[PDB]
Amino acid sequence: MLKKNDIVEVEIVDLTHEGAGVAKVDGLVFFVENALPSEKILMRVLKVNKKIGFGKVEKYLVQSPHRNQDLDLAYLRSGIADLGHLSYPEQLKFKTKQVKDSLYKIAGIADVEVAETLGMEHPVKYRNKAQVPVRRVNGVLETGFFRKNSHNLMPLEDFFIQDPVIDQVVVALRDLLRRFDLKPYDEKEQSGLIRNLVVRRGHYSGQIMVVLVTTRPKVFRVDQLIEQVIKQFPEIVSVMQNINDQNTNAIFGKEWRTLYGQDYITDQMLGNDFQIAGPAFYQVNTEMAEKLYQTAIDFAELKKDDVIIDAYSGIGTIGLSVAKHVKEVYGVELIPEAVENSQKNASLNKITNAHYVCDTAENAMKKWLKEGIQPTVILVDPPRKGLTESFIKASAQTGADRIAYISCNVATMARDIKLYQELGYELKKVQPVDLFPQTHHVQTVALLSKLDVD
RNA sequence: GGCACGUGCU
Ligand SMILES: Nc1ncnc2c1ncn2[C@@H]1O[C@H](CSCC[C@H](N)C(=O)O)[C@@H](O)[C@H]1O
Ligand SMILES: [Zn+2]
Repeated sequence: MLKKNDIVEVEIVDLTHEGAGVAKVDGLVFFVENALPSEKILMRVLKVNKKIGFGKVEKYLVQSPHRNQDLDLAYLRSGIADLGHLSYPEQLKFKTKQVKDSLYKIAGIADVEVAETLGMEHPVKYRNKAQVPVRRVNGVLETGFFRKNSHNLMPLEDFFIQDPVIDQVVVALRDLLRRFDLKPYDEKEQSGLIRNLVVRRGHYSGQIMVVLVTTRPKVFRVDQLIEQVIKQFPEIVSVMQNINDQNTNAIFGKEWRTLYGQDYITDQMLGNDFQIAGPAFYQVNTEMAEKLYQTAIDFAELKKDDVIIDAYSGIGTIGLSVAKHVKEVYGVELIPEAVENSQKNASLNKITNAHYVCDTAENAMKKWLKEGIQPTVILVDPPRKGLTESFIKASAQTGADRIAYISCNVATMARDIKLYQELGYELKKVQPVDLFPQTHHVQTVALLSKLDVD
């Protein structure tokens, strides 16, 4: 048949959503990491199931003219920048094409124009949050990253796609942790203290939250450590602790503590102040997220009498940025620390017509329906699993004219759009936005409406 | 190998 270590010549014909590398050998589809369309390779077979996968490039016979040859990127490719080996112009085209192909294949839609993916002018150094594991390598505490489905620390200081100030803070903390003899975590032994660093920095404000993810609550001399990090980075307004005593892949455990300062940072979006807790969600590309939100707000054509639902509201960024131009805003968020942020953020921006609830989107929608709230627009911003059929049905029963769907996954978006079409909402506009350059993640704004005029 | 309600997308 074909055996688990064979070398065979193959032509790469397509890219998967995740940035492999599609070939056909014998009868089977193979996924090859770091292989682009139009390339001819010798492929080393890693794994043979029926009727899929998986190979590795042994040799390039012909390379793609769109391949980025940067060796520094090539080390990041599996961990940080999934698509860094493809040129930026082709990353955008690839993301546009995926949206088109999803709407066609899954929802039957071919009659609607999908705009060209809106790209970032300087598609680098954009992330406002870093999550970095801390491990012992050759008896020395090292920071870096993990590759896909691996737990072997790849040392790294320059993360390519994050705020260089965050890189500096991580390195400074790495060196400080060494100077205070704090032991790093070891997954094999379950020994040590420091598991992870999470560092968030406001894109406009520059304010920094450091999170130390530890196995135990007591961190010897941590207050003296903090005094010194604050001295080199006065922008740090918050140092949090998160305790994770389990042996799991999850970064955070249940318990949070405040070690210094506040339990939030403040950053600006669309000219408003937002407080952001450690466990709350905040878009990591603040620049492009503004364009994403502005796109959705423009799609919605909000007027002074509109009633908006901001579902999957987070810290209230979308809803609060429109509440002064609108009659009422109703929002729902699952994470309590984010809902508490959104309530404070309303007060903070002198907003009196926002109503945030801590629930599941689906049974908040059900409550608002039973309470007789009459929304005219529904803004949704779900995670990758999309909306539940229960939410879609319920949102539609309100009779809201416009729905503005912000997606981070085209497969689930297209599924949900299909059901909205069945319920009388026509897909009107689609604008992909590149929130995560150099990665496989695609972000889309869709406008669905039941008005023939839009 | 992953993902979405024993096949559907990747
Ligand atoms: N079933 C659910 N109901 C309500 N919120 C949910 C949820 N599942 C996930 N969430 C939350 O929904 C958000 C998805 S990301 C969007 C957040 C926000 N609109 C912003 O862009 O800033 C996160 O805040 C996540 O914690
Ligand atoms: Zn994805």
